[PDB]
Parts: sequence; structure tokens; C-alpha cells
Amino acid sequence: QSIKWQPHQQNKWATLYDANYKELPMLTYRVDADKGFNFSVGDDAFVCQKKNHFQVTVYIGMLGEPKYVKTPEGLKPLDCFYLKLHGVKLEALNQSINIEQSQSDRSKRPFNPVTVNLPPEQVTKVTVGRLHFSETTANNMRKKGKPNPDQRYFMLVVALQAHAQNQNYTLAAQISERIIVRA
Repeated sequence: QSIKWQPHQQNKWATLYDANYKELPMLTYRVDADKGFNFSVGDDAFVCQKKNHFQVTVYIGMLGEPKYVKTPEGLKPLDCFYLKLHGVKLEALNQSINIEQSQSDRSKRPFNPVTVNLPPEQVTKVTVGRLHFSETTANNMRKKGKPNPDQRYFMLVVALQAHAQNQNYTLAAQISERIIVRA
């Protein structure tokens, strides 16, 4: 059993256009959490340890060659692609949880969107490892032998972005099921 995903805000995505200003076929997108998440039967939810890093692998099939990003303000020239990860609070979906990446020396840096090169007519694989939620979830402690009635959760958002004239546009995004983060 592994983390399940669904599309996230699919009606709010920008689309990619080729050199002839014709819409490209929708790129394929698959998100998988390789490690860091174990399903806990008692909690009926996935659990991840803050000190134990998690890893996410993404498969992006670039169909055709993209040149423009279809934005709300018209077709704009494509600059580059970004892979962005962040957590959201299950009970406050507008609040984000920062993701940190741990280095060789046990130090951690904020995980900013990573540039990704997507050559045309290929499936590009991107593996993002050594990741950490910057926060723990509230109300993890069990009360009796029962799960905390106010147990909070995070959900992980993995989004491909296109950068066009000093702005980013989500082309595809998946959000995970609920996750408990303990320390």
C-alpha cells in the first residue's frame, strides 16, 4: 500500500502551445512517493517521521515541443519548467507547509521549486529525495489507546509549473491523501 493521488485544481491549469500556436496534447503526469510514508492501521492514515526523509518521483511525458504558455492574459513565451512541492493543512487548505531538503552535512535548506528540463517527445523522470516537512501535525498523541479526536493532517502537493514572463503557471498538479507527521 502506497500514497494515493488525485488531480489538484485541474480547472485552474494553464496549457502549453507549440510553434504554430496550436494546443499540444496534454502532457502525461504521474506522481509517486518512493519512501518515507508507511500506512498505520491504528491511525487509518499514512504516517511519516519528521527526521526520516521522504522521496518523490515524477514522470512527465512531454508531447510535442512547447513554446507558449496559455495564460489568463493570452499566449506567453515559455521560459523554463519548475517542479514545486509543498504541504497543505487538511483543516486549512489555504495554509501551506514548507518542505525542506536535508544535505550531506545533516543541514537542511528550504526546498524551492527545482528547474526541470523536458525534452520533446520524451518521458522525463525527476526524483526529489531527502525531503522533510518543516512542521509536525498537531494532536498526534493518542488519548487512551484511541487516535486523537482532533488529529490534524497534511496533504502533499506536487505540481509542474511553467515559467512565463516572471510568473509561474501550474500545468499539472497532484495532491496526496492525508498524512500524519510525527516527531
